[PDB]
Amino acid sequence: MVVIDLLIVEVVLFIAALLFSGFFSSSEVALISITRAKVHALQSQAKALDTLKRSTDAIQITTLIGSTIANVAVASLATAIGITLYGNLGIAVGLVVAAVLVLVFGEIGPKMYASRYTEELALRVSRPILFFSKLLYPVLWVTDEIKEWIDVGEEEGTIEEEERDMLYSVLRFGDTTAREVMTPRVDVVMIEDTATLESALAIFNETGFSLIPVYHERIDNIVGLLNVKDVFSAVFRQQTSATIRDLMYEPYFIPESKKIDELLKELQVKKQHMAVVLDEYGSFAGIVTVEDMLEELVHH
Amino acid sequence: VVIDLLIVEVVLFIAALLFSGFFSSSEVALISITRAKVHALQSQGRKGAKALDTLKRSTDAIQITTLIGSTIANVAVASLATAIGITLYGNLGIAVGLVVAAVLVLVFGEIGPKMYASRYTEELALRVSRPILFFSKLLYPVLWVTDRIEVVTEEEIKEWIDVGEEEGTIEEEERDMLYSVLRFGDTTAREVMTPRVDVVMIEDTATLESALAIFNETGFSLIPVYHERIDNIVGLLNVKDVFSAVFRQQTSATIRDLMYEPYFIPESKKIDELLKELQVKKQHMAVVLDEYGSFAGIVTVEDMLEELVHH
Repeated sequence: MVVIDLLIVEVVLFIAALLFSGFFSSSEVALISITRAKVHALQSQAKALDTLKRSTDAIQITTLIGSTIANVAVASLATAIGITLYGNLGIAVGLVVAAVLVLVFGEIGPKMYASRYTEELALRVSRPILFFSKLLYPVLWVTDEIKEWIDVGEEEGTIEEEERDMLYSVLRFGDTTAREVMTPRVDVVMIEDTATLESALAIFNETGFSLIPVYHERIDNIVGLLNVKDVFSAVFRQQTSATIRDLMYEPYFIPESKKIDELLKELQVKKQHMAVVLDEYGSFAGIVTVEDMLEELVHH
Repeated sequence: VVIDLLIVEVVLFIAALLFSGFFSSSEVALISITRAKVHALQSQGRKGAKALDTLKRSTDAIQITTLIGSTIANVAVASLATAIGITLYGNLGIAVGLVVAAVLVLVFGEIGPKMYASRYTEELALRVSRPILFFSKLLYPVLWVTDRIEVVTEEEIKEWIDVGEEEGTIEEEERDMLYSVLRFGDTTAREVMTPRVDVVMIEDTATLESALAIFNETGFSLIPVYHERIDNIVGLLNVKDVFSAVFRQQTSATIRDLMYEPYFIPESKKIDELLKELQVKKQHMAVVLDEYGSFAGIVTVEDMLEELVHH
């Protein structure tokens, strides 16, 4: 080695470390700032961005470690370059200059400019941040009664006794879970992802339903939902190669602990109306229709 | 000497790592404390708090003051870890100083101190309120520089439902309950709050004998309390407690002694959340503030259920 050689190796490592911090700091801003619905439309038109968005906090962990390690090195290198140039006072010089640059070009700067060009930057840093996350994945693994309250309201003038019954259901609506209102697996209708469109139409008429699940060689592995309008329109327009895998649309899975009040709001946002349910092990449990949720309100 | 300067850097290293914990832990706790909770602290005779409000008015300043601090502090941790490191392990010490500083700053300077903020967001805020406020005053030039540098369609529900009615996934009979339940969740407190102007309150300095006059004149059972201005709500006063007092007061307790801290909420609190949150607290009224921390109205459980029942 040599003094000049090492210093030039350090300055390029110092220059590269600063540029790496900007990529990590600006990536969080662009990653999180993206609107959820806009991400789905782009995905339909990315796939890694949707993967990282599944765990919003995961993006924060990966980026945090990236920016922190990058900025530590900027100081580490500049203060080695600092002392080999100005002596013990070089740690002060290195601390001053490395501190100024990490803010200007390493954290403050890139965060602001990420909102201006948030579109292109978000997609460009989707894949690499997803690669770093897989590298930083092991560390991430380490991170990992009622009548009393109401009767009082009426006495305080808060509630009117006429509006008591309706209140009761609104409370039982939030407390109710998907496991209670759903339909059990044993009684659910199903069609495999490898079946002729003619057979689905039979199922659609024998049972009469419009959305029948699509399992994948196993009752536990649901891979899509099949609308009857998609099948009836497929056999009519003779498509020599028209399998269920094409017509099925990816479902929206939920846990058994999901409250039905949230489910109903979300389903009408995503233009869907049936939801698939999974258990703690990731198997298949049932299906909740908007009708199933409101059945308790219909029977009072 | 070599040994005495290595002793100066090892303590400054420990200190620099503590600052990054101060800036990092304070950043999490301060932003997460809801502005409705900050309003409660000021009227509570709480330590600091009055400073905690000054910072909450600017959401950028809190992010700049914590970023600038934790950055300079983390650069200092590394600058000192390589200074100590390079003297201990030659030119390989620049590498050890990068590893030790980067693994400690994350664990004990950024990630770890964030954990204490989540569990203790309130007390940490009042303990770090004033400090971050004089850091902002001296970081003023950069802050000015950074400031200079800086769909619920009615038809969608109808079509979406009728599409469901066609699928059989929804029923036509159950349309009303569905159209209403959607409006219930998407309704804010503002839309159901009795406006500030029409609210009847009692100043905390008033007499219990005067409170009774208000309870009878209006007929309400619970009337808010405003410490100095109508913009301010410091508590709610139940008539049942005022009557029991005047009957056997003896000590003549004032409003501040008999009132109770309200449930402050923002104008945006979806009533769907407000109902479950209020009935869990066994409380049925909720004061409603605004972004600037003023007073804007109140919400009772009937208000949230009125439009739904009458519809």
